[PDB]
Amino acid sequence: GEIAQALKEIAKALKEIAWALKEIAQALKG
Amino acid sequence: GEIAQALKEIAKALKEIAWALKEIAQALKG
Amino acid sequence: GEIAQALKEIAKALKEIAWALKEIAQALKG
Amino acid sequence: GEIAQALKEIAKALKEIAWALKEIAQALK
Amino acid sequence: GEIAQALKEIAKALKEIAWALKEIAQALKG
Amino acid sequence: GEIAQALKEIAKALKEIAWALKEIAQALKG
Amino acid sequence: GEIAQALKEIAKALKEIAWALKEIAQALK
Repeated sequence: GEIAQALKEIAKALKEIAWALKEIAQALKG
Repeated sequence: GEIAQALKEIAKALKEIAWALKEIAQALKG
Repeated sequence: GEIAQALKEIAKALKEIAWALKEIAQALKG
Repeated sequence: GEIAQALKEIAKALKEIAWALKEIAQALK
Repeated sequence: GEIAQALKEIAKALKEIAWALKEIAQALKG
Repeated sequence: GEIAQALKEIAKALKEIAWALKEIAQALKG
Repeated sequence: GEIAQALKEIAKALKEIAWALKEIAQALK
């Protein structure tokens, strides 16, 4: 359903946030 | 649906957060 | 609808968080 | 509605998070 | 209602995130 | 209900985010 | 339910965010 799909898009965007934070982790380690 | 669309706007805003975090990682690199 | 409108407030708030993160990025450059 | 007003409480806490992030930026100068 | 109460729990958890971010700011100050 | 319970899981996850942020603050203090 | 399962996916992504932040803490150590 459309509400379920939109929520899934929210979860995907949150994963993108996790990845960007890992990029920050690596930047600090560099 | 309006609830679905609103949720999709939340997903989009979360993507902007992930981008902002990339700018932070970039500021750290250089 | 009030539920949709409240969700849009949440998206707006998340955008403000994105802009604040960019302020963090800017401060790290400087 | 109780559900809408709870969502508004969520929006308000998110604004508090944005302000805290601004405080971090300020700390960094 | 149980759904509204759960949303209130989310709001409270987010407040805790704000406080932890304030802690980070304090740490950066000195 | 399953929706209320899932929202509570989200609240719990947000609390883990707050704690991780406190870890970041601790690391910054040495 | 599909709505509940999607919200559970949101919870798991948030946990991934908590873990990424832990890695940032470790990096700062």
